[PDB]
Amino acid sequence: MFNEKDQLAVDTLRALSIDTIEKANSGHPGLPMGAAPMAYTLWTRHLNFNPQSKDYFNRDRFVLSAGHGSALLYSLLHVSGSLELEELKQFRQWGSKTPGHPEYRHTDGVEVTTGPLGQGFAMSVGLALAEDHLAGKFNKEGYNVVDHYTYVLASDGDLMEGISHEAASFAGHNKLSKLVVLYDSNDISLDGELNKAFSENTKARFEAYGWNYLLVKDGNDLEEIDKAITTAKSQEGPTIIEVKTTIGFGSPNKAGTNGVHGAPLGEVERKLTFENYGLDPEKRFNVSEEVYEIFQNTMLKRANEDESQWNSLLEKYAETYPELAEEFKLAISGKLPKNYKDELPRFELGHNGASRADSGTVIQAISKTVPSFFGGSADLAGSNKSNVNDATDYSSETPEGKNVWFGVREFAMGAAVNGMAAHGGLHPYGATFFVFSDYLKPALRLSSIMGLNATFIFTHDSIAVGEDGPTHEPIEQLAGLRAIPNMNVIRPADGNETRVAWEVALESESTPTSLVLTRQNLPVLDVPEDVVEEGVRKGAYTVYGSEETPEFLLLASGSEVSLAVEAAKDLEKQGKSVRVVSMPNWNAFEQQSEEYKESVIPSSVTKRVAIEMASPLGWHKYVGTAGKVIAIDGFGASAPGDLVVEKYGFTKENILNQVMSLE
Amino acid sequence: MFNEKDQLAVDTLRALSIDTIEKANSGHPGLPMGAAPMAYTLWTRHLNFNPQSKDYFNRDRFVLSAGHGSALLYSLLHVSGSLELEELKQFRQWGSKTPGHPEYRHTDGVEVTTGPLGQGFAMSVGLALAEDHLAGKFNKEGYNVVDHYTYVLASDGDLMEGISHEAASFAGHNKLSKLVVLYDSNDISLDGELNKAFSENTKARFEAYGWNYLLVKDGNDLEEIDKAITTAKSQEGPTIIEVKTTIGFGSPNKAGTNGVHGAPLGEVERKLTFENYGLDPEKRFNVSEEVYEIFQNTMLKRANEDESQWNSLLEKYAETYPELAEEFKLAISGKLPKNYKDELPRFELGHNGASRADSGTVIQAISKTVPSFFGGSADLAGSNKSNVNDATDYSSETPEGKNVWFGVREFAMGAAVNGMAAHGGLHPYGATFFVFSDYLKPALRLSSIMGLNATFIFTHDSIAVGEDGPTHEPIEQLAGLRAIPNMNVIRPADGNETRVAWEVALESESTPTSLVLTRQNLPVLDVPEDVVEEGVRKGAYTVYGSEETPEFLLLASGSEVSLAVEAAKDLEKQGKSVRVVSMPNWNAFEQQSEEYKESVIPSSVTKRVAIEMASPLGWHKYVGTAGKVIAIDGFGASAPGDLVVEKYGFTKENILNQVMSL
Ligand SMILES: Cc1ncc(C[n+]2csc(CCOP(=O)(O)OP(=O)(O)O)c2C)c(N)n1
Ligand SMILES: Cc1ncc(C[n+]2csc(CCOP(=O)(O)OP(=O)(O)O)c2C)c(N)n1
Ligand SMILES: [Mg+2]
Ligand SMILES: [Mg+2]
Repeated sequence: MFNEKDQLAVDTLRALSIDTIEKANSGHPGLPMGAAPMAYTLWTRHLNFNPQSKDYFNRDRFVLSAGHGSALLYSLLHVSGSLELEELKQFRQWGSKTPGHPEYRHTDGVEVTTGPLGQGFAMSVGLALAEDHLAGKFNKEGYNVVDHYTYVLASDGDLMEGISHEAASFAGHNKLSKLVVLYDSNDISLDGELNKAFSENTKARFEAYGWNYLLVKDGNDLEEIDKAITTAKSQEGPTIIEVKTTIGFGSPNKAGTNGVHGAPLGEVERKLTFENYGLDPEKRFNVSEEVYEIFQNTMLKRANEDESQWNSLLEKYAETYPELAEEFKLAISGKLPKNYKDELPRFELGHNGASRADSGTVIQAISKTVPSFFGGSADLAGSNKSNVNDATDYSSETPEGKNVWFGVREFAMGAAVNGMAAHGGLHPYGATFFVFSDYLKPALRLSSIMGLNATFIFTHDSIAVGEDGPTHEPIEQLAGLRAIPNMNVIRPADGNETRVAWEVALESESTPTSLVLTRQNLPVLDVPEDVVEEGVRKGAYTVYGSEETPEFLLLASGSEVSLAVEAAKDLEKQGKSVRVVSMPNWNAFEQQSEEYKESVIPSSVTKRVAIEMASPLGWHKYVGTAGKVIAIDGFGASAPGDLVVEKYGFTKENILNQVMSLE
Repeated sequence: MFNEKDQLAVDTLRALSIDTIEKANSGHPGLPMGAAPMAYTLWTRHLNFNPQSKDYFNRDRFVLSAGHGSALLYSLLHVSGSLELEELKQFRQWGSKTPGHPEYRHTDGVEVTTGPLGQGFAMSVGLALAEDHLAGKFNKEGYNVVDHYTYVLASDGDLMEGISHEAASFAGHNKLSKLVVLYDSNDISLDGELNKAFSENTKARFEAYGWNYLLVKDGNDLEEIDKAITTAKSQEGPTIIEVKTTIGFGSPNKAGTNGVHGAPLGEVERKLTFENYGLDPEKRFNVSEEVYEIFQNTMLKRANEDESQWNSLLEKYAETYPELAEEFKLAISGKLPKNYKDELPRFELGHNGASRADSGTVIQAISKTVPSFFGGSADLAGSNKSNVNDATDYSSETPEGKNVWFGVREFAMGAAVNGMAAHGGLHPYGATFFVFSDYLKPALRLSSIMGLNATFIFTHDSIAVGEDGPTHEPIEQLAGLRAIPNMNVIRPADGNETRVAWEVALESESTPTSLVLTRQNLPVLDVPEDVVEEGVRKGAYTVYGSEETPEFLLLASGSEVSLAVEAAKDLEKQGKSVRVVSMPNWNAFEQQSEEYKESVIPSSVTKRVAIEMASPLGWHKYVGTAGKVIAIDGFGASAPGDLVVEKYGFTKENILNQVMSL
């Protein structure tokens, strides 16, 4: 079913990609040269996607995990009627809609921001996860309201990365059938031939994960690829197709070598490659009207008709199942139920609750009030208290279940939460220990680059963890996460603060949120509720004292705020003026006005002291030149948590000694 | 042959672990109880290890990747004579040599610190890699001076982690035949049963990696395990042995559950369990002298004879290959050849070079002069310029090769560098892009906790990468690394700074070093070489000016130092006093005398300003309440690198405008 016109379209894509890279004198020709046939077959024969109707909720989700092949994607998006030839001509240039690695929200049709290898694949696992769960919740007899595939195009670097192993295990265990991977196997990487570091059977590996495997012997044979995709679509497990291609196909002097991977060909080699393709070298950025026409008559019309039929089905779904239809529209919009906050827990004085336990209570409330809430833990739900006890577990037999068992796969869990957030219809969260945030720190960065409403529960935040030792006690993680732009790192001081931090995490549509929680019982603070909501939303607020300019201004976060307050009292009892300020979220505080910033932390107070059970880094911004920081400068210790905390300076008397000794 | 005395030994190990966890009211009984037979078989019958002579270089290296089974290890170390019973009676207590997870250098005979899952397994891969490379370099005919095995005890969680996939791929591709993994397959995890998140075929997976597979069906059958280990030692690839064990075996009511995984048994269940073991529930911390005798007659005698033969073989080695034996001993001592730095590159005024290129020049000198240098890149050696051009690539056929090809395996690479540092005899190094330093951050943390002389080459450090875009352009990595205790993060300003940075990196016997290098060309500065060598070592030094208190103190790291210098000059000819300061390593500067710190960054100068193409976080410590931080509080952009740098404010004119606005 493939003609010479189809080959003309394929080689047009290749020529376009390399003219783009040639103009920029920057880019990666190899993968776009080698993958153009399978990408063409996918887009024109299967993919239900219109890059113009970029938000069709039942659209197939295609992800290019190999971000360095961005040109190909852009070329595709141009011949499908969403991206101009001028943006291609402005490749890797300032302000362009065609950045070097594909970016979400910047280019229409780019579903997730890719580049860092393996992450696109795991985010695609997350997208398919969201698909299965939403279908399990909403679909009825003859009302397949959620039914679409998840396609990903990956390279050798993707499968050399362990996050691929983690995500593929999770996908095969839960039988995510609508996930299809197209693996460009070119036996070449950046530094040379793949047989220098890689030698393994993708077949046996992925069949051991529970996957289906298909081998395409010639990546240029469009028919073999088409059959592989169709079979993969009719199968019960996740499926990977190892399309065997030659990197830099068409180039005589640079094919099958590392040189074509990430360096421009040059006009000489581009000329010879064009000769091999049967295209005019002298004409640049040329696309035949037949090429545009083919995409118009195949993918675009098919996607339009799928969207139209889905809209009709939904109009009937609203009549037969009205409540579900309203809830589904609210889910797609990402809006939260009105007055959901009104059912969130109120903690009263005399309560001594760990931030993880109070988070668990709030989560019990959120699963009831917000039907889009979805997530789980990395085999630490007993320790993270991230389970909904009134809900079932997600599985192949129970796709509607609202608790996910990610397993000891934290990086993949983060990328999966990111893919779920990119999919839409869900409010996703993932849980682990704060000290193991380091495992998924790349995912977090992508979440902050894309601006995903993903929430990351991190418990066990300090040396108060205790007996589990320095490997399990965080010191430097808060500062690293605070350094990530657009990252809400909220460390609540008590249960009420935890509730408001959850509210921030749910309503933050453009900002990912890490919740840094504790395992030790924290004291509930006598700050009225009004002030807590406002102050957690503004990052830092006064919890004790009325004098804007005092002798002593004590800054604290999380487990320390109560301690700070205690110290304040003693200072007051010896004729010293003092104010105690909680700083749950530094990001929110730096978003506020200079007036509020100087009302909470006047730079006029020279004796400013901060107290945190973490690294000092970043605190001298808020204490000044003549202020002091009481923190942890080394690693932790294996001993009961109270003892470790006391030995590391965080006792009221040592704070008093430090504060009174200062100037 | 296995007597009932061997069974008494195994059950004494179990009882001792249970009692330690009971007294601490903290810890994990499950892995001790279930894997005591296999640990006993390996330690008493195969392991050439004396915990008392913990530094015997040809010892068999054992790693417990399942740190939560700490008690078991401690019990072994107590029956082997290295650890006192009174230490086990202080499990997870302040100042004890028995912390909750195994800690290297804090307890005798713990080869690496574990607890974080998968990292012990990958560090074991790195240990075996060091073994093979040292054997390829030093072993001669009849002089097998490096010939020992690397064993690792691992759990289900170690294999769900992707670092395991990476490291096992590396080990199967490179035929690390002397690596044996014992996999505790209890089909149970912390949150519950393994069938709720995990369903793989370990045999198919690891045989796809290029590994050998063995299945021990009865985890309590010591002879099955003995035969498994003998066969694993005889095979030509890395071997995993799946040992099917019941988690918390011997407990009537808690066995086969996730509850016995991380909670003390309780005294009631303890009594019932001791009855199943045939032990007296009244006696606590009771080891029969038969068990001590078994471990004395087996592992200790054999390990000491092994070491005696090794010492004699080294004495003969020194006669037959003197120079090579002296180099072997210097490598074991962890020392550097004297006057090595004399052969290191010198860059002069008018040199414009990227930190990766001058790095590579230095590296090409180091490998020639420092014979213990070893490392490679994660498929970026062409970019990082970490390749030793005069040398061969490491492989199964050429284990003497000094260039390692890790592939796209950053976390496994950092863990392998750490294992090499632990092994001894190597000066291991790693290389990738700074932005992907996050892929190996957990390994960096353990490098810092353990105090390993590891060196991590991080190139492409700023928004000057350019067209690759925001996901490949570092912003916040510098700050997250600088917060890691015991981590030397060095950002050289020119190539001379890069040479001194490499010297510090190699001479840092107890602190790991991360080198942050630039893709774009940096100009060489007019500071004299002595000032560079002193200042990079002291972490901060003045590169421009003479007045201790000027009107303006410019602070910078790397690419912007020169920028600051130029700005200073213009500032000067608008009638101001300026001093420009380079801060390549904060860890070194904080380590100095306050007198020096005030001489370089005085608190008396109100108008202090920092210029660094990274996050602001951490810089207000040095610019004070009234200073300014010119940095980046957002992500990067895909465009020609110079254009990104200029659009992000890092031109001389924007610095002058903001500085005179202050
Ligand atoms: C985690 C990560 N490490 C490193 C890189 C840099 N990088 C981009 S492409 C590449 C080569 C990997 O080869 P492959 O993906 O097989 O490329 P192909 O030949 O198909 O173009 C590398 C190291 C990256 N993007 N992400
Ligand atoms: C990276 C990381 N994530 C989580 C933990 C904590 N944790 C969760 S499950 C688990 C046990 C994994 O081994 P498993 O096979 O479940 O152990 P067993 O049943 O033999 O005790 C650990 C240590 C950890 N130590 N490191
Ligand atoms: Mg490849
Ligand atoms: Mg287990």
